[PDB]
Amino acid sequence: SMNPPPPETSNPNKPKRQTNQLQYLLRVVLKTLWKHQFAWPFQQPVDAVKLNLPDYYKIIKTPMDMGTIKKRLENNYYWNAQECIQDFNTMFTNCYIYNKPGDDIVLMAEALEKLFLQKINELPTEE
Ligand SMILES: Cc1cc2c(-c3ccco3)cnc(N[C@@H]3CCN(C)C[C@H]3C(=O)NC3CCCCC3)c2[nH]c1=O
Repeated sequence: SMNPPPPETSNPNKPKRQTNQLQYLLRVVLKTLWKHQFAWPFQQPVDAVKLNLPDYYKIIKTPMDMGTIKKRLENNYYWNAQECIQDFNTMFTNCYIYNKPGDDIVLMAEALEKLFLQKINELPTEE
């Protein structure tokens, strides 16, 4: 029971939608970040057990990762792009909170966040 349940990636009670913005988030934004050399620690929930970070889920109570975001986008979990943008920002913020300055995971998150902001800068207008 050492790791928490992951964030939900489906919910039969949550209304679902496709928008051009959510298609762009999957096809352009997530695709760009996912194949980056720094993506791999962010491609699934933090395994606090295997990594021996027992305080991770004592400190981080709103976990998020690109594995979860990928499944949410694939499952049409989101109603709008802003929900998905908030998930990316949660993932980056958690990294900046939990880790100390000089930690390479912070420099990796900063590089992914810079690329994230470049890609969402041209988020297309809603059709
Ligand atoms: C999201 C997340 C993941 C993560 C992972 C990981 C690796 C595979 C999956 O997850 C490892 N270590 C972390 N923190 C380290 C804590 C100890 N300091 C000294 C170095 C810290 C550090 O910078 N570690 C990195 C991990 C990636 C390779 C370079 C070293 C992580 N912190 C995070 O917020």
